Formats: sequence, C-alpha cells, structure tokens
Amino acid sequence: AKAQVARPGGDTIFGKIIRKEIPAKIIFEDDRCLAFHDISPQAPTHFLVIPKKHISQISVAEDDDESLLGHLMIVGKKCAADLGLNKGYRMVVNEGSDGGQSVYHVHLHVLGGRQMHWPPG
Amino acid sequence: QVARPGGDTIFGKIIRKEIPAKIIFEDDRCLAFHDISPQAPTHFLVIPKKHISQISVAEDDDESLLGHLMIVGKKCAADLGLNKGYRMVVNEGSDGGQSVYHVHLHVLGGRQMHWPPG
Repeated sequence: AKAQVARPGGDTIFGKIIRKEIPAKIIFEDDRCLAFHDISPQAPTHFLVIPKKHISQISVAEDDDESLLGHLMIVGKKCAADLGLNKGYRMVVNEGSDGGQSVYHVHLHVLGGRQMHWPPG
Repeated sequence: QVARPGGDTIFGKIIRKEIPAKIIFEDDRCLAFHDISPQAPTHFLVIPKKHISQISVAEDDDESLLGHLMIVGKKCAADLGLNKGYRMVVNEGSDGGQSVYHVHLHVLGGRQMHWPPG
C-alpha cells in the first residue's frame, strides 16, 4: 500500500450536485451557496452548506472570501432553525487528512437532533 | 446558579487581560488563544470581541465577522504548524454541548480527528 493521486482544483461530486447532474435533497439555494442533506448522515439531522465557488480547502481560502464563508454560517443557522433544531446543533469545517476532509470543496456541516459529544472526534 | 444567555463570561476576563491566557492573535475584531482543557495536541479558540451570545442569534450583518473568525483560525493553524490539517467547530445550545454563551470557534489539530465529530 503506497501510491496516491490527487486533483484538489478538479471537479468533485459536490460540483455535480451544484450543477444538478446528480440528485440531492436540497434544503436551500441562493446565488452563492447550496444547502442539502448529507447522504451519509451522522445525526437525525445532518446537512451541508457549500459555496458555489470552488474553494478546495479552508487552508487556501483568501482574505476576500470572508463574507462568503460567513454566509455559509448564517445560512446554516437559518436552515437549522427552519428544520426545528431548537435544542441546539454543531457546525463543523474539516481541513486535510488530520481533519478528516472527505471532499476537496469547502463544506460546513450542521448536525443536530441528538446529543453531540466531546471531544468532536 | 445558571449563567444565562446574555450574561458575561470568562471570555470577557480574557479580553480585558484580567486572567492569564496564551494569546495567539488579537485584532480590533477578534482574539485567538489556547483552550485550557485541550482535546488535541493543538486546541485553540477564536472569539469575536463583539458579544454574540449564541450563533443562533447572530444577525445577518455579522456575516463578515463570522467569516473573519474562520480566516484568522486558518492563519493561526498554519502559524502553529498544522500542515496535516485540523477541524473547526462552532457549538450551539445543549445538544451542541455549549454552556459558555459567547460565540467561539474551536480549532483542533495535531492528531487524527475521527468521524462522526462527536
């Protein structure tokens, strides 16, 4: 076990979801982001908020992306209220291998509907 | 008993330098410092100076400030040597595990983080 190949700037399944080429349960859309239920949910409610812009990893985000990344969080909290997560929730961004990043397209996880535990992985 | 949402927190003491903390970064909008109950070899918080009690009550105009928390987070992670990655967390309410009602972004790294994230 050794060989690896990666294309961080390349297309991902989340690109395909944004382009509507493959289905997803869409919760919210606007001109700059998409919110949809996770296909491998880890809580009774688990959705993602992703930018339309392909920022591959938060580690390579630019200063001028601050509004957009904040917009993910605002959209995430609004969607959580509309889905009834009034007892609370956890927001998560994963970076790289130690962070458990599954897809090279920045994504904010929102999890709720159960007690979330500590440490957060 | 019960610090209620809207009440001051320990973070006010850390901002005013009334208790010791290992401060990583400070600007006019936010402060980053190491967590005193770390859950990974690197574990730090990024907090706004504006008192936002809970992410559920952030206003629309707080967008750029919340974004700024993530940008400072990622800068600080790079400066602390987290070249293999890290995990960012914001908790809301009881199910989120929050009791300290001031918005705070966790950054954890220096070990493999697992799934699910709690």
